[PDB]
Amino acid sequence: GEIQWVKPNKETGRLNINGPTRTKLEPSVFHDVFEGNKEPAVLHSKDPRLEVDFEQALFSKYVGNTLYEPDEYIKEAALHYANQLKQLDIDTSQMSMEEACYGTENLEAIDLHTSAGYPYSALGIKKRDILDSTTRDVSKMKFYMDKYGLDLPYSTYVKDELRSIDKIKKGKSRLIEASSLNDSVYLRMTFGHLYETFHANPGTVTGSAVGCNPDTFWSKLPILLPGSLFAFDYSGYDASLSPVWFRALELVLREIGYSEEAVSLVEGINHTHHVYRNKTYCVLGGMPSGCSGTSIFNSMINNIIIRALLIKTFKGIDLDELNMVAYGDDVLASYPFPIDCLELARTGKEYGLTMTPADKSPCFNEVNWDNATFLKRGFLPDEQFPFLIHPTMPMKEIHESIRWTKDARNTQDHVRSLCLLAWHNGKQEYEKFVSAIRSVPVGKALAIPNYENLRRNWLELF
RNA sequence: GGUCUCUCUCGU
RNA sequence: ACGAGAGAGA
Ligand SMILES: Nc1ccn([C@@H]2O[C@H](COP(=O)(O)OP(=O)(O)OP(=O)(O)O)[C@@H](O)[C@H]2O)c(=O)n1
Ligand SMILES: [Mg+2]
Ligand SMILES: [Mg+2]
Ligand SMILES: [Zn+2]
Repeated sequence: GEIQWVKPNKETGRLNINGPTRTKLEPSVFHDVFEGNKEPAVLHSKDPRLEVDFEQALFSKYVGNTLYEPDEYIKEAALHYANQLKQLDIDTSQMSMEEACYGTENLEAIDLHTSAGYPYSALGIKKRDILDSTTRDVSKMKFYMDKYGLDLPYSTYVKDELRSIDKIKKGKSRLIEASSLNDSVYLRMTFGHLYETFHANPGTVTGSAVGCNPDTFWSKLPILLPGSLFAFDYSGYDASLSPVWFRALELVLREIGYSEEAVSLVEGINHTHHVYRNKTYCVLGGMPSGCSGTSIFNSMINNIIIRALLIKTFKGIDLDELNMVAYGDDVLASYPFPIDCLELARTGKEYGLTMTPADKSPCFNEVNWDNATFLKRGFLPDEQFPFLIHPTMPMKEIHESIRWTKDARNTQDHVRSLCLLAWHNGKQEYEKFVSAIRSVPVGKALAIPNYENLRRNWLELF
């Protein structure tokens, strides 16, 4: 991805979009009980913690575009992936606006607790003023689609979240592109059935982990992914995507049966307009992260990416022996022979992609179940039943979360959630985490889950 | 102050 | 089942 132009809002006639500049994150009562190295991300340009210009740091992620049209590796890759998807028999028919707005069994309803985007957000119009859970009224929605139409600009806000100190010093906060409700609706109508299929089928046919539940999914993955593991990270995936991957996405969609009107919508996320503050800017390439389908399309593109890299980097690849599961840019994959990722990475560079050793190691090492991670979790066989696999969120990560809150009112819920993540690491580590939580007055006021209950509730899932 | 997923909690 | 809230992940 690459910023094509920037114009003031006077010149484009776009309403300014300003977001908050103060973090809602405050240190929790456990801040000094656990060690951690993250803080609230830089939200404002005059943040004393800065060491670089903010805005230039924020937008440096648009590293530019290499390929615009599919070469022959990418084509072959798209087709292999699309043929794989066909057995799922995705219903390419348009989803009704009522189902799109208000949801189904395999698609959650549009979030009514979340902004409505351009232009409503500047007009004081919330999602709740157009949609109603109980009514399932679609009438005002239709009315607004007509008034403001589609392809409305994304609103750019900075994400309020904890970031490692290095990224705070270097102003590398993340940006989210707040969709217009109109585009969300329309994209859900076009692909809601695809969404439903993906959510209902995490695994190696979708090649996706969206919809997965780590407690139960981590036990399938060594069966789903037989042979030699490989994995890596992308640096700035969404923005690093060149238009070719959107061309590629299109070919997959066509091949599984989408109408050209349906397929045409891809170009409207490949080429987007964004309002950040008082300006309008144009982005060519790059997933507008915040659009409907972000996760699924990233996952799909990722599947295309992996195949294309493999048959370009190596001789005699059999794509049919490829297994992979993607969650956006997060990948875990296997093949009957070990795959050298340093070379995949060299090839990816030519495509504008930046690929780094699993977990930000210094170098590309062997990936095995003992050191693999996916969705930040490790893989740890249960000592009693070794075919049942724990997803292990590292305690260091759990320590970062607990040291802050955005509202201490919900402390109880927060610590409980962490415990649900922590116990997988084992009895000894878990009680250590609990005893440290207990070491402080608020901590002694909290209901903390009993370990063996957690374990036995885990086992009962199977 | 986005798209989504998973899980938990509290209600009726 | 329907409502509200939270955490986590991409
Ligand atoms: N809160 C998030 C996090 C991630 N993503 C999507 O998932 C991809 C991968 O996210 P991640 O690997 O966690 O971050 P990067 O964007 O690769 O890294 P950076 O922090 O450098 O931007 C992104 O490209 C983005 O499209 C997202 O939509 N929302
Ligand atoms: Mg990445
Ligand atoms: Mg990973
Ligand atoms: Zn443009």
